[PDB]
Amino acid sequence: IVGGYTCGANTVPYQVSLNSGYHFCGGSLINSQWVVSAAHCYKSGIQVRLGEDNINVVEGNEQFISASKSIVHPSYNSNTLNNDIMLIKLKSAASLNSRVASISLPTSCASAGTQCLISGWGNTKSSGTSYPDVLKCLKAPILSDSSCKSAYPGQITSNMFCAGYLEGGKDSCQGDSGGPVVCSGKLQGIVSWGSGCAQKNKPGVYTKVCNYVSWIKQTIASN
Ligand SMILES: [Ca+2]
Repeated sequence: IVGGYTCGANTVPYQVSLNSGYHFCGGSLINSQWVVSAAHCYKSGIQVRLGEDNINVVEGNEQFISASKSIVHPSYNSNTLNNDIMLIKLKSAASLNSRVASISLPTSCASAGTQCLISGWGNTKSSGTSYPDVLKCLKAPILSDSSCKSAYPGQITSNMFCAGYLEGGKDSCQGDSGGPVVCSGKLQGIVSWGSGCAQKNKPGVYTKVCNYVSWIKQTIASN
């Protein structure tokens, strides 16, 4: 997260870190056994880490649970990043509490102008590299489809939306991939892509979760 703030320990209780020897992506806990992340975060050997703040220190509220299976969206295209969504099932159910909690799926799509919370452990610089160890947060509005398409001609599908600031300076970044965009207590987006980070006229692009609720519910119900 570039141009954000330190969230505060366990203030984003649905935020997970995906770990394969090291943090490589974020995710969102949507019930006791399932995490939603980006399809481009797919790999084998995933451990889901819940209750994290400093991802380099065991602080006492963590739960570490290995994934039993990952399910990439059947229509995911890794070239265009269309349908950039994946489900991860935990080998055992997480113990839900005030610091480890699921986030609700949307009942309706969120509109341009809606304020959302984006979070993650990704790079905090737009040029160069600095990875925080504590969770970072950014409040950002959803942008209009027209401004999104104008920023990224030929690249924005009906399964994507832009959020952030056209002036630059505030954005998600590398390492935030797969993490949540939450608006009015609903998971509306997944950190997907962008051209660099926090660059003028290149806002963050996010997977439009409301298009996938039926797929998510049906997949969970049979897996
Ligand atoms: Ca920790």
